[PDB]
Formats: sequence, C-alpha cells, structure tokens
Amino acid sequence: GHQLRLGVAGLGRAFTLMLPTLQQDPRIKLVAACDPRGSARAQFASDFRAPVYPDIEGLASNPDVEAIYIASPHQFHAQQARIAARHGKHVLVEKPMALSLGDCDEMIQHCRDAGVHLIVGHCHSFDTPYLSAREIVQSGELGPVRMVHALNYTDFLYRPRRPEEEGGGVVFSQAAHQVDIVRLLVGTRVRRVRAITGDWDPMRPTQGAYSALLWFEGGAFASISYNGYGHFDSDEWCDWIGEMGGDKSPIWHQHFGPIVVSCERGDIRPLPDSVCVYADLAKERRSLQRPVVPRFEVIDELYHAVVNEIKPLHDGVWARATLEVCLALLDSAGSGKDVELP
Amino acid sequence: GHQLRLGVAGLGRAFTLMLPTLQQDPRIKLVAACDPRGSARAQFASDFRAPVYPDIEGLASNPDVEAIYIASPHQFHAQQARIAARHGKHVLVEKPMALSLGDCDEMIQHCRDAGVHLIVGHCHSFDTPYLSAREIVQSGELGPVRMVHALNYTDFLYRPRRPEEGGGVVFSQAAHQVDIVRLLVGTRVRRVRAITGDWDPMRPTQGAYSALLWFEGGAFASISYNGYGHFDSDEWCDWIGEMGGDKSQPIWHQHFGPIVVSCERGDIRPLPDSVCVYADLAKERRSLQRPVVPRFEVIDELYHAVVNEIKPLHDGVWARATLEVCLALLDSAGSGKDVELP
Ligand SMILES: NC(=O)c1ccc[n+]([C@@H]2O[C@H](COP(=O)([O-])OP(=O)(O)OC[C@H]3O[C@@H](n4cnc5c(N)ncnc54)[C@H](O)[C@@H]3O)[C@@H](O)[C@H]2O)c1
Ligand SMILES: NC(=O)c1ccc[n+]([C@@H]2O[C@H](COP(=O)([O-])OP(=O)(O)OC[C@H]3O[C@@H](n4cnc5c(N)ncnc54)[C@H](O)[C@@H]3O)[C@@H](O)[C@H]2O)c1
Ligand SMILES: O=C(O)c1cccc(O)c1
Ligand SMILES: O=C(O)c1cccc(O)c1
Repeated sequence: GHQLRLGVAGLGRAFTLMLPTLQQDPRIKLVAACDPRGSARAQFASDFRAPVYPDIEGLASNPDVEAIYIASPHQFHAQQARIAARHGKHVLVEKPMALSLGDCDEMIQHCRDAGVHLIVGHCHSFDTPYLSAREIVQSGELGPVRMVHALNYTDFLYRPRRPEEEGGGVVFSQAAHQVDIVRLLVGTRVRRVRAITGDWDPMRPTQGAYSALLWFEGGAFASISYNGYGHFDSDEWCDWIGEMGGDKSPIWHQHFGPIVVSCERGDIRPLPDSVCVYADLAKERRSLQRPVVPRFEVIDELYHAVVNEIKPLHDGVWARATLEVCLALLDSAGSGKDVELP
Repeated sequence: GHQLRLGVAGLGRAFTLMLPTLQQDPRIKLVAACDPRGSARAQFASDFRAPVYPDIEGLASNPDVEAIYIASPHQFHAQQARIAARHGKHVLVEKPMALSLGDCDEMIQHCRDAGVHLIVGHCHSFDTPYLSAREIVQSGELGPVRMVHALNYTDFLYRPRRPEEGGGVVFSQAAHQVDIVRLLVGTRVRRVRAITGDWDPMRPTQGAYSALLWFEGGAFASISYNGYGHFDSDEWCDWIGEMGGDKSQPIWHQHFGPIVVSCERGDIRPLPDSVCVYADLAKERRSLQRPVVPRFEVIDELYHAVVNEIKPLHDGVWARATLEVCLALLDSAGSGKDVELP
C-alpha cells in the first residue's frame, strides 16, 4: 500500500549497495528474503525480524510480499522473475536484467501475463542529474540531440563489485550504465554500433576498456569510452564527486563519469551536484537538490508503478534494449565489424 | 647561419599567428616576404626594413633567403614549394601541407631532389607537453600505448581563423588531433571509422565528429571534436587556452584539448603546464618549463634541420600521412564505412 512490502531474493553485493536506499526510503518495508546461504538468511532474519527462505518459491509464496527485488546472480534472474510473476509479485531485478535476449523476452512475457510490473534494478540512468538533463532535451529548449560524448575512467577491474567479472565483464556491468544514460538522453533507437575493446592485463584476462560509436535513429551519434584499469580517475571532471555521491579531495547525486550532450542549440553537462547548460545566450550552472535518500529515483519508479500504475521508464523492454546494445558492442569488438540493430 | 634567414610567402592569418614566434626566437631573422597584396607587402617592408615581392619567384630569387615559410592558402603550397626547392631554399609550409596526396607527393619529391628540408608549419603535435608525453612512451616506462582518448570542444565554427572554411573542421582541426595521436602512439594508423555532425544551416559545414582509429600493434584511439562553441573543454586542461593563455605576461604551452594516453601500465595526461602520470605506484604531476618563445618547437625542427642536418620529425612524409588519415575520416563519414589505410 503506502509502505511497499518488499521481499529480497539474493542478499549479495547488489543488495548491500541498495540497502541504505531500502532502509532510508519511508515507502519501503523489507518483509522477507531468500538466499541459499544460511549466514545471509540468518543476518536478514536478525536485522529485519523477518521470515527467510532458502529459495524463491518460499519468498514468492509469502502473501505479505507485494514486490520482489531480485539481486541474485544473473543466471537465476529469468527463473526468479518467472516464479515471482506466477505468484502475482511485482519485480525489481538488478542490472543486468539477464545476459541473453531470450531470458529477457521470457521475463517480459511472464510479467506481462501475470499483470505485474517489471523494473530493472539500479541503473545510473535513474540518477537525478540525467533525468533532469533528459527533461531539458524533451522540453525542446535546446532542440534535438545531435551528439553525445561519454567517458568513464575507473578502477573497476581491480576494485570492483566482484561477481560481475562469460567473457565481457566491463561491457555487461559498466557499458550497461553508459549505454543506458546515452539512450535516456538521446531518446531514440540505437541503429548501429562499432566497438573496440582493450585487454592488456594478463592477470585480468577480460576486456578492461573500450571505445564505441553509436548511430541513433534521427542522425544523432554518440561516442562512449570506458577504461577500468584504475589509473586516471575521471571523477576529477565531475567536480571530484565519486560514483556513489561521495566527496573526493550529506551526499550528492550518483553519476557514471563525464558526459556532454550536444543539442542543436547547446550542450548539457549533467553533474552530481548540478546541470550545466551552455547555450549561445547564457552559460548556466542549474542547481540540483541534494538527495535525502540515495537512489530514491529507483523507488519512485517502483512505488509509482505498483501503487499508482504509472508505466515506469526503466521497464523490461527498456533494459532488454540496453542489453541488446551491450551484446552488439561485444560482437562488434569480437568480430571487427559493425552490428546493425533491428 | 647562427640566425636562420627566413623568407615568408603569404602574409596571412597563419603568418600573423606565427609572428610572435618569428619575432622573439633569436635563431630567426625575417629577411624577405612575398604577397600578392600590396598592403601586406607594404606592411612587411615597413615592419622589417625588408625587400618584398608580388610572388614566390621573387622571394625564391633573393639569395640571402635560406628558408621559406609558406603561409599562403593551401592551393599554392605545391607550386610555391616546388619553386623554393628549385632555388635551393628549405621549406616550412603551414598546415595543411596541401589538400591532396598528389600535391604532397610532388612537394616531397621536389624537396628531395633539390636536397632541401621540408617541414610542415605549426601543428599542435609540436607542442612540448606532447613531445614530453611521447618521451615517456618511447622510454618504455609505462609499456606500450594501448588506448588514447582525445576530445576538443571549441568555438572554431564561429570564432575561427576563417580561410580554412570540403570538410573544414577535419582538414584544420582533426589534422592537429590525428597528428598528436600519431605522435603519441608512434605506429601507423591502419583503419578509421568516422561520423561527422552538421547541424547548423547558417554554417553548412561539418562542425563536429567522433572517430575510431586502429593502430599497428593493436592500440586504438577515439577522437572527438565539436566546434559549435558551447561547452569549452579548456575547463579540463587547467583552464588554459589553445595558445597558452589563462582563462580562469608569462604564458603556458599550447595544446589541443583533453587527451588521455593509456599505456599498459599507466596513463599519461599531457597538460599545458605539466604532464600527469598515473601509474600503479604513484600519481605524479611532472612540471614543465614555461616556454620563453611560443611554438619554439617549430623553430627547433627548422633550425636543427637546416643548420645541423637533423632529420625533422614533422617532415613532408609525416604531414602527408596525417592528411591521408584526414581524407580517410571524411571518406568514412561521407560513406557509411571503414577506410583501410595502406
Ligand atoms: N556486484 C554489484 O555491484 C552488482 C551491481 C549491479 C548488479 N549486479 C548483478 O546482481 C548479481 C548478484 O550478485 P552481486 O554482485 O549482487 O553479489 P553476490 O554474488 O555477493 O550476491 C549474489 C548472491 O545471491 C544469492 N542468491 C539468491 N538466490 C540465489 C539462487 N537461486 N542461486 C544462487 N545464489 C542465489 C547467492 O547467495 C549469491 O551469493 C550479479 O551477478 C550481477 O549480475 C551486481
Ligand atoms: N587560418 C589560420 O589560422 C591557419 C592556420 C594554419 C594553417 N593555415 C593555412 O594557411 C593558409 C593561409 O591562409 P590563412 O588562414 O593563413 O589566412 P589568409 O587567407 O589571411 O592568408 C593567406 C594570404 O596569402 C597570400 N598569398 C601568398 N602567396 C599567394 C599566392 N601565390 N596566391 C594567392 N595568395 C597568396 C594571399 O594574400 C592570402 O590572402 C590557409 O588557407 C590554411 O590552409 C591557416
Ligand atoms: O547498480 C549498482 O549497484 C552498480 C554499482 C557499481 C557498478 C555496477 O556495475 C553497478
Ligand atoms: O597551426 C596554427 O597556426 C593554427 C592555429 C589555430 C587553429 C588552427 O586551426 C591552426
């Protein structure tokens, strides 16, 4: 109802990252959890005075549960979403939604059939500075987007959230956010992708870096670069605020590295603490409110979908679209040619 | 001799940009000029008490001239270099060397045959911060280059030098970018994929681009440029402008926008006032000396070529190679496909 009664499937790293949000947002009450590990279940029952289960059948069968947050490893998402849906539970599943388009399709179908909402976990494209930059684009204040340039230099490869890195770890985890933000901002279909990955650390035989071109319906183009190898830190270019809102040198908004949106008549630079507008008339630092609850935008989509029936932007269809781009990046770098997106 | 005796062909915008350099560098004496404009000739005779001519035949026939600086519009370069060479004058020609590979070939051949040195005008790849970053890469200190990311957001399209506008921002602006990237990686470009953007009717030329470059040995670069004068990426180069000025009279080095060089074991960020090295052990701001003469690196190549016979890095062959990449960018953007380089 007023307090969304949330069950959690998979009490891992994603869950723990999401916890301050679920704790501090007054719209959420944690009512149950499942986890195959006894020590996680035990932690949760203690922490939230709440029933726990070894699996999703148990969580999904608890009728007090209204919605299930899926933070299990990716290969259980499709199954866990299916079971939640069968039992009339709305679903918030972490990025990645799934690692195949087939899993995603099934997920969409099952939630569609059960008549429950399907929203995809935390993605940085939920972050207020991007929603706000999206608002500018959609307002027509600067005309349509023509070019987007995005870059993130991080230490993901060596100081990550571990179980995400199946090959292309930084694509499915890191490019997911980047592509999502770019899609949010441009607001049209990706039609073509061309990607180069870099992989130059034997100790870490996975792709740690990439550069990609994206062509969008309507003729806007994006370039996105990522480097996970932990040397230069591009938070220097985001007013020295880290990914999770923290100060580097009472939080600010989350972000995913320097991004410049070029509209026909001006540039938008979303920052963790403001949105900078460069138009031919004025140069503007437009203030943002400091978030009281981190990642509250995630809870907004969920709360409004379940309580008010408002179709959420970050649905299954949306997330599957980002997955498809991510698969296309990997195919492009792997094969050395363009991928065309239907 | 000790003072290189320099004739100037074409007293245009390039010349005037180069002038503080030619004035202040003690190795240079301006001894003669040609220009089809009587008012430019008159200005020069007055300023430098020096003989002037309507054309290159006159400048080339002055036997006191040791070297000729060609600052004429591009379509006269090949002819003016041919004539200089015929008369045993060394040649410094502005970027662009020429706009066709045929012109360039002729230029190389003529200077080769006459036994005179051929160097290509100012290019930002001459700038000390890049030479210094090059020194690090070539030293093996951080291992080979694996990735380069370069971007420049400027007001070129609307506040340019103006006789530089086919594909104006490619031949003028991407020339510097590609040159810097070539200098830094230090191997051949093998492949290019480019998108250009052109979204101002009042300015029906390409004002923006993003391109992928593959290099021999597997390094890749991505380069982005946007000339539409909104965001100003000098913000990311310690607020120092292209020509070394402060944008918050001793000045700093010249540059061509934010560049990050990823070597196998570290990143190099060349800045107008330092070279930042991010290696696994330490993060280092390596200081540079403030130049006494702007663009002295250009006079170093010329002076050392003519007086000491040291083959210059920025020769005709080198410059032609950047032109070839630039043609390839335009061909790639213009068509929907990769261009492979010989
Ligand atoms: N690591 C991150 O920061 C992060 C962020 C975004 C999304 N994700 C996604 O969420 C997934 C969950 O892993 P994590 O990164 O949160 O850390 P993690 O591996 O510590 O957490 C996953 C935990 O979920 C539990 N789980 C629940 N149901 C399960 C089932 N049926 N079978 C097996 N285990 C089950 C397991 O005990 C497992 O340890 C990741 O694989 C990734 O796909 C992770
Ligand atoms: N505009 C710049 O700042 C800049 C920078 C780098 C290189 N360049 C290159 O140098 C070229 C020179 O133009 P500019 O931009 O310096 O400005 P500009 O057009 O003011 O100067 C070029 C002048 O050279 C003179 N000239 C000399 N010999 C000539 C000849 N044989 N025929 C005709 N004119 C002759 C002309 O009077 C002409 O006006 C440009 O076209 C460009 O290719 C320009
Ligand atoms: O959504 C997240 O929790 C997250 C945070 C860090 C990186 C990543 O892959 C995802
Ligand atoms: O090399 C130059 O003199 C120059 C100066 C500014 C920008 C440009 O296109 C070229």
